Amino acid sequence: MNSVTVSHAPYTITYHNDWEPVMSQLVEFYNEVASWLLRDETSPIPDKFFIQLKQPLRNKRVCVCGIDPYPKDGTGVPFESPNFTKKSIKEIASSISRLTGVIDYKGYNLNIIDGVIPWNYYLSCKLGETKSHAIYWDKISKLLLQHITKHVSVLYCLGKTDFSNIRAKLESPVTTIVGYHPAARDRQFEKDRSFEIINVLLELDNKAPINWAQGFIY
Amino acid sequence: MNSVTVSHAPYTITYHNDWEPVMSQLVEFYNEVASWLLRDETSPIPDKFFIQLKQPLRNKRVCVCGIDPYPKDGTGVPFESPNFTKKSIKEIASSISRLTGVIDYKGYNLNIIDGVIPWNYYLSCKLGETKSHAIYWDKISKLLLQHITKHVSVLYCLGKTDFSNIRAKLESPVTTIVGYHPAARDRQFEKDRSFEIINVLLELDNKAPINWAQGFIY
Repeated sequence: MNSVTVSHAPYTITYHNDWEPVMSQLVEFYNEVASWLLRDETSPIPDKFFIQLKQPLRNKRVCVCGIDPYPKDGTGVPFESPNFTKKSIKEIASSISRLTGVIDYKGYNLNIIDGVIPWNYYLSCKLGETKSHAIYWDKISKLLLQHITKHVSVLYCLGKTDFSNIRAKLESPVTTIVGYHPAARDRQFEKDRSFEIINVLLELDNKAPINWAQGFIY
Repeated sequence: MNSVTVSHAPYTITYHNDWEPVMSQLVEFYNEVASWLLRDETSPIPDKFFIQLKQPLRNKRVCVCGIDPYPKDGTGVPFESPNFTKKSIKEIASSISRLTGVIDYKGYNLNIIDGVIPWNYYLSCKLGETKSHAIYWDKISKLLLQHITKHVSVLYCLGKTDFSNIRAKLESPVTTIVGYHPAARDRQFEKDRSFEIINVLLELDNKAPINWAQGFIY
């Protein structure tokens, strides 16, 4: 329910209390960097950069992480495609379809699953250009994900090349799976079994499995 | 297939070629520590410290790991007991018995199972005293276990407090199960299902499951 003020837009970052220990450095890092990322039209729009910090962490046990938001139409919620038009979320839905048995669905959202926090490593990109805002988010991205890894039990990063070394230089002993990106060659995400692997790993850490079918929209 | 020399007992170390990239550093690290180890009566006897290094690595997909050798009668082969007298191995055998359904047996050896390498983290202890040579093996143990984790896909560690922060310094993408010690109180190892979970993880990673009944001696 709290909010701190930055000096570049969105000027205000409203956050859940679970994010308090980090919010201080976020202001320092953001004010040093914002002017570069605000130069271009961004995905998402700046008023949506940080709306994911409204999500509690205490109840989360898995983090599903992609490298940066969609090249276009980023909503401020990682992976979200309201009208179910984006490939990655469509492919994620297909895997969960073949796992759970649900075939009749109109959409899928990772932001409505208990114990799961969808996350973008970088929080913005120049419109239509993936990873364009990497060097700008660099410090912030490390800062924020480290805080997430203090709460979650399993970190699931999508993209072998994307999360190549970043997961190792993250500096946490959190169980991590680096699976294929939904856009990978030779149907590698379709063969990918990470969602099944997550639930097995969670049982080892004495945590309840993720009900992946909860993301479905009818 | 080859052999290297050291300044202290056992003076000669025969190793499988899969260990080669690590043998150079082993000789160096051993030469600066051996005197601490050979000062006491050790389990196993110095001529048996490295006999597990004759085991190949490429064909191994599971590592079953204990903290150090048996307080007494250590053979150099981790977990092994010639006359089936040791508590750890008998409890391990009982666990495998209740899974596979095999009821009649005279012994059990983890060394004779395809795709499994039994491993003692520290390679010796002062006769009778568990974990007494921990700091002397530290550098070597980390070195060797990291080389092991570059081959196997699931690392199974037995002992909750023993492997607490030895998991925290993972520095490896390897799936790690830290299960109960066979000698744990209140029948915790009997209820422990890690042996089942290993094959489930192996099947998810697209690897041949472990046939555990190969360990039996009749």
